[PDB]
Amino acid sequence: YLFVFEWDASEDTSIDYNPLYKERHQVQLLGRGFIAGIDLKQQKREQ
RNA sequence: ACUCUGGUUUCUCUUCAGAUCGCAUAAAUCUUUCGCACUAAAGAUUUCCGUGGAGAGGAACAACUCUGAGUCCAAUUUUUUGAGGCCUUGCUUUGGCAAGGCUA
Repeated sequence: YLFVFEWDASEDTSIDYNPLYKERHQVQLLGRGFIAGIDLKQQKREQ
């Protein structure tokens, strides 16, 4: 109301102190959908 | 149910495309804005990767699939009947016509 080949940590976004946005509560999709590439047994463990 | 067009594939040449021409994303020049410009935004122009529409030429085989075109009802409800004969009046184009009353 009022050369550097790496990327610096000051360029980061989503540094927001919100209880709703840090824990964004991702979906699991009826226990049937899977996130691609991440290991399926590990996804069945972390559900 | 009988016949006549139109093929597919590949190569090359010439035109049009601000259509997500490309369900992906490059490089150069100029101007402006600030930093002090690879770690930066906007505008304009240009170069390369290669594509869709149309037309023309070539040559390898299939010729009529497809796209077209030329080529069983008689019995209510319609097409298997209620059909034909008589009289009066206006005109008779003296053949009969129009209206009404009849018999079947």
